[PDB]
Amino acid sequence: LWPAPNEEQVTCLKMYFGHSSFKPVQWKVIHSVLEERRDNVAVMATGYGKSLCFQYPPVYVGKIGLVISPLISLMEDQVLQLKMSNIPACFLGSAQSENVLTDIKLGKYRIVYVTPEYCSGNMGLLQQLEADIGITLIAVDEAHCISEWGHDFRDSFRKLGSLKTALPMVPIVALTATASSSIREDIVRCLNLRNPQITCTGFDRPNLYLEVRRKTGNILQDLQPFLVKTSSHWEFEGPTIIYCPSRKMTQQVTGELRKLNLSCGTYHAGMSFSTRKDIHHRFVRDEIQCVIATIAFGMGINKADIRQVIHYGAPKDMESYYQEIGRAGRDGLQSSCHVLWAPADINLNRHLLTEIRNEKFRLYKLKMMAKMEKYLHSSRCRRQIILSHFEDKQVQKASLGIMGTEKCCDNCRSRLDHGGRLEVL
Ligand SMILES: Nc1ncnc2c1ncn2[C@@H]1O[C@H](COP(=O)(O)OP(=O)(O)O)[C@@H](O)[C@H]1O
Ligand SMILES: [Cl-]
Repeated sequence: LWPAPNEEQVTCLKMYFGHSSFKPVQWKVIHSVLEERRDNVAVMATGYGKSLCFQYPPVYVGKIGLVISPLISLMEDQVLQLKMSNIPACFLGSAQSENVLTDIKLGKYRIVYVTPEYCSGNMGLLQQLEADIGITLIAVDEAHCISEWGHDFRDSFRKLGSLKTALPMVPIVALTATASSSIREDIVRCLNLRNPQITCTGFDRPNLYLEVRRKTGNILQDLQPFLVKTSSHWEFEGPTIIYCPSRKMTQQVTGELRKLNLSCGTYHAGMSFSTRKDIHHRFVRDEIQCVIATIAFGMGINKADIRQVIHYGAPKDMESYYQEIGRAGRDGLQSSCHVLWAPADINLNRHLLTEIRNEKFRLYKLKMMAKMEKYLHSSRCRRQIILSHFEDKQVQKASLGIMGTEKCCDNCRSRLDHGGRLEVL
């Protein structure tokens, strides 16, 4: 099996990350990378704690961890989070001053974030860091982008195959969002991984109740059920994210909420570092109750006690949907995730697909639209449908205790209300 962490390892976790213990799969990955120096492909679900797997090992041994990712604003967010935890880190690119390069060469930075493009164009730097400081691990986030069948293919990822040539002694952790075998096979081949440890957290978030409801024709009438009149004003029942498919719909939703004097903020791709910091401050401290968002990552919506998620409009696809609802209930307490949709929603509109150029991509949008619509229309357990997608296999109901109970999803709750059976075994 896997040996337990030692005292020094647990002390370092507490000192720098604020956690009393590792989660099981975090430990499997960290032990494998840190103590067995083994390549890893790790599938980690929402809010499990994926970042610890590449941030912890270089902090523990005092060397460099290289993190490769296309998501620049997210890397900036992570650098700030690390700095606030007394861990030095930086985002290294072309614009960087000469002096930051010398600081990295002297080992100032425990975690170095780079884009795929920067990484591919500076292998000599990495070899110098490897020889002078030592690289504990290379983390490739979004590693599915190196696959054509990963549907987010990035040509910038193709040249990551040189990593194992240039740095044969350095273990690579590849992080991906589903347990798909065809994606895993492409990651292993394109990253030249050697006998990697494969791990999967599984995907369930049992404290997230799932519900789907049709739009009624007016924004306030749609959102009213989620509101409570505390004497003198309206409020959401608790902290809420409303996901919208476009900035235009975001502005529509925001205008209606301001008719009720509800405190809210918006959250979009492209917001400055200072803007994302300010939203993070206001949301965490509950100075705004609701964030209306067109993106599902970044510090702005990083809050432990989000009680309600509302998709205002059909979600884009199962993967975006899962990541979006996963921002809810990070504290483990009960939360709800509601989709409000109509057949006319833009994410269900096949007539918008006629003008996209790539046939293989358009067939994917078609299949994903079809899958999302089938989910939204279903009378069956919502949680089973989602879990089956991410496991890449039919998940059977009652492989999990939440499934089939009143808190599982609207369709399970309805079947129980209509004299259904409660699966004592
Ligand atoms: N070992 C741990 N014990 C408790 N909480 C943890 C642990 N590791 C990570 N977390 C928490 O998990 C949450 C999600 O971490 P994050 O890096 O956002 O995960 P992801 O990016 O996988 O959603 C954060 O609240 C983080 O503090
Ligand atoms: Cl829509």
